[PDB]
Amino acid sequence: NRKYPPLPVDKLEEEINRRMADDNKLFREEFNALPACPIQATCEAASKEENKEKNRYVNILPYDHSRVHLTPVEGVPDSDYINASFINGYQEKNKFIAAQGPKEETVNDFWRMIWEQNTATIVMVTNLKERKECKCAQYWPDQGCWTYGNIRVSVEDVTVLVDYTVRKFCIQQVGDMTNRKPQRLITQFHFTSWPDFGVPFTPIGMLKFLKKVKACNPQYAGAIVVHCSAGVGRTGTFVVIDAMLDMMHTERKVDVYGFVSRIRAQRCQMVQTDMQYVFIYQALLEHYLYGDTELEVTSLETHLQKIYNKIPGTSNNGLEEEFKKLTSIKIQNDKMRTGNLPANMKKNRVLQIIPYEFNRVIIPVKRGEENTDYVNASFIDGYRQKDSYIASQGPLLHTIEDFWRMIWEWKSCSIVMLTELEERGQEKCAQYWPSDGLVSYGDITVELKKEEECESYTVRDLLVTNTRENKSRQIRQFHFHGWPEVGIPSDGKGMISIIAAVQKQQQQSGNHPITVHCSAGAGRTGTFCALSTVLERVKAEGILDVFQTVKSLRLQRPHMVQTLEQYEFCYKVVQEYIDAFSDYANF
Repeated sequence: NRKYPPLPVDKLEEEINRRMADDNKLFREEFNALPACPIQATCEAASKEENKEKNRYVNILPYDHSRVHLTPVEGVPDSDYINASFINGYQEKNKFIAAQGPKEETVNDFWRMIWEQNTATIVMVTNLKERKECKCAQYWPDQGCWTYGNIRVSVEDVTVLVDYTVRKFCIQQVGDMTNRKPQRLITQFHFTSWPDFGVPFTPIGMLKFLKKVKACNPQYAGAIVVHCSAGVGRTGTFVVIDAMLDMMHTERKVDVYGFVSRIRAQRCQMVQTDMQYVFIYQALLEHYLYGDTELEVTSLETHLQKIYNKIPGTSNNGLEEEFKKLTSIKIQNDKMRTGNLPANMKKNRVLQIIPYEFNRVIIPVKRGEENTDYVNASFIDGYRQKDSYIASQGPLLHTIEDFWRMIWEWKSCSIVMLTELEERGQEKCAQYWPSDGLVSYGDITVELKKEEECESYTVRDLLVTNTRENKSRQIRQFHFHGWPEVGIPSDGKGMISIIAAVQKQQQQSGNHPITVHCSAGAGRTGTFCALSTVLERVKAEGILDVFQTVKSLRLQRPHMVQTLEQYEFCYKVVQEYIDAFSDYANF
């Protein structure tokens, strides 16, 4: 096709911008211009009456020339069929299997394919359910061992992170004492962060996911099995990103149109929607613009020398270079509608800092009052859990009741306050806790039980009672006093201590969303969220990605880490934490 030729990388950003314009106008044309199939193909086996219960959809059928054949089972007619196809990589034939997520009745067939194909790696790009609709049968055990036909599957390990879960299994074909085959270590990469509507708010999760898959797949293994529900949409997105990253590295070009066309010779509808197609381009651009910003702790000193000094041939340091990339990202004005409604405008401290719709913190509608579901607060992904933080403005006098309804609704047991009530003679936050005894805000009563005074913060033990529900909760407020009226704290000691105190409270109260606020709920709030995530990850892995941590916050709530000095403070605290606990093994 001469209308969608390969794109050199230096025109990738410009072309994405043009193709994204007028509501993805030229991207939709491009996607709609994909061939259904560039070759003459048949689906005789897939269409056989005897195989009908083995397919999720009558119109998603593997082609005869590219289908994955199961070995015939003696006495079982039609036992050679599974809904799965071989798929080429950039330069490698049949690198992948694109498979349907098994149905209950094809779980055994799915495992037999994995065994027969010598597969080491399974890539799952669907949740089991979307809105109580089953997308995929759970084909793995949660603990111990289960036998699926003649394939014994034993749980080895499970690692849960915010964007994906990695599960290790020991598998073995059993049932023949005269032919005991050796066990195989299988790794399942489960992408859990694709939302039910739209695409991930950032492509970095998908790029990190792909990196781990590639690093883990061993020599001698057969095709990597990639599946979603139908095995064409998100499955196609994964395979095409992998191939196009290779093309970018080898040719300094991408050809998404050409590559998607090519793999459609092997399986119908690979990349099933315009939004999946656009997300491929977004992931390639993410890689091209930012590359790998993860640092092993032993690389941090070298990185900080770069960050804090002038970039040669420029008038900026590395900190300014990184910060300019963060501020160059677009605030999505069409996603900030609810906070901008006339009835909600007075509930916001700062017009430009209001939630995006996709992660806005929704509260119960009070009685029969419209626009009463709104608070200026956003759910933020952490290191291990989705919605780890509520990034909230500090309440106004007239939003304290809404603030408490939010805390109660979302089960927060940790409140982090990163402002004084007044700074530089300006009101920054309304007092929402009692200085002594009891205070009431609608259905929520708040009693002060204990105070402790730490070096940089006060801890207030609050007994919080919903008087409608007749239920009480112990909620701890961490009131940070270490933030100066101008600039940033002189050191990270206070920030490190308050993050540790919150982590302690979370561990013993059930790891509910942490309510984090300053005044407008972006600058200091963003710094606390960024550092809670970075310190948890550095402790777990000895890796830090300050740049992508802050970038993801900017994509979840406007101005998270609002200023250059706040961004500087993120690096200063991480450096101090590592230097303080330098003998910690993972570093």
